Amino acid sequence: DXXXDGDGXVP
Amino acid sequence: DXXXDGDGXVP
Ligand SMILES: [Ca+2]
Ligand SMILES: [Ca+2]
Ligand SMILES: [Ca+2]
Ligand SMILES: [Cl-]
Ligand SMILES: [Cl-]
Ligand SMILES: [Cl-]
Repeated sequence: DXXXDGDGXVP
Repeated sequence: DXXXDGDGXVP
């Protein structure tokens, strides 16, 4: 995952 | 997104 927001959301 | 499977999941 990317974004530091977990799966999906921000890449 | 990527993967044709919805937000997140498969890239
Ligand atoms: Ca994310
Ligand atoms: Ca997405
Ligand atoms: Ca996906
Ligand atoms: Cl992500
Ligand atoms: Cl993502
Ligand atoms: Cl996709």
